Parts: sequence; C-alpha cells; structure tokens
Amino acid sequence: GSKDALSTFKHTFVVADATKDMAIMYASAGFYEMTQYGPEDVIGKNCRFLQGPGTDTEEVARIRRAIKNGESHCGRLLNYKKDGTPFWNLLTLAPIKNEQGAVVKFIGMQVEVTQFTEGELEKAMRPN
Ligand SMILES: Cc1cc2nc3c(=O)[nH]c(=O)nc-3n(C[C@H](O)[C@H](O)[C@H](O)COP(=O)(O)O)c2cc1C
Repeated sequence: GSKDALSTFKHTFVVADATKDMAIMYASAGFYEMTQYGPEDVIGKNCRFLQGPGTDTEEVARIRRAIKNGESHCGRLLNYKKDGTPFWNLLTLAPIKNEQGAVVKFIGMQVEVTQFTEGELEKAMRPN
C-alpha cells in the first residue's frame, strides 16, 4: 500500500535531499522505532549505514542505478538495527521532481519483513 495518503503517525519512510548528495532530511517516527537509531544518527546521513555483512552488493547496485536514473524501485535488502540485529528491509524508492522535471528529493519507504501467517491471511481474505 502506497501512492496513497502518507503521514508519520502511520508509516515508515525517510526523505533524501538530492541537492545535498541524498542526505536524509527527514525520517518518520516508524523509521526510528524500526531501526532503533535516533535522529542524531540519521538526519544528515545516508541510509547506507543500515547495510552490513551479507547485504547483497547487486541489489545495492540496482538501488544506486535507480536513484541516479531518477526511477522508482523496490528491492529487499539486509539491514542492521543499532543493536546489530539483521532484518530484511523491503525498500521502495520514489523520486520527487520539481515542475522543470529535475529530481530534487527521494522518498524511501521501508517495511521490516515479518512472517505472514495462515491466521493473518484468513483475516485478510475473510468475506464481507
Ligand atoms: C530516500 C532513500 C531511502 C533509502 N533507504 C535505505 C534503507 O532503508 N536501507 C538501505 O540499506 N539503503 C537505503 N537507501 C539506499 C542508500 O542510501 C544508497 O542509495 C544505496 O546504498 C546505493 O548507493 P551506494 O552504492 O553509494 O551505497 C535509501 C536511499 C534513498 C535515496
């Protein structure tokens, strides 16, 4: 669920400033809760700091290329919370362009992968 109303009180995202080398300019409350990092470790930084051992170099290259090309993208990447816990991050990226069509910012929406249970599916599919 995206390309739909987005606020911090519900969602996990960050916003990068393309005019400052894609440094994060804003992070939702969910982002801090998910990663365990606080603003002092995030604002002004690049989100690559979440990557670590075993993060897939070819998925990282696909992200880098999508951003350079100004394209939307998603891919699952291994990331690490502040305590060193690995987690799978389903990262969706979307450019933000000005009226001249230049990329000025990127939004990144992260979803920490959790197991989806037969019970949760029953709830999703449960009629009417
Ligand atoms: C808005 C935005 C959000 C991002 N969020 C994450 C993230 O949650 N985890 C991550 O590993 N990389 C994230 N990235 C990707 C890195 O910032 C970086 O673009 C990627 O590692 C590829 O560039 P590099 O090869 O220079 O590291 C995000 C990028 C952007 C632009």
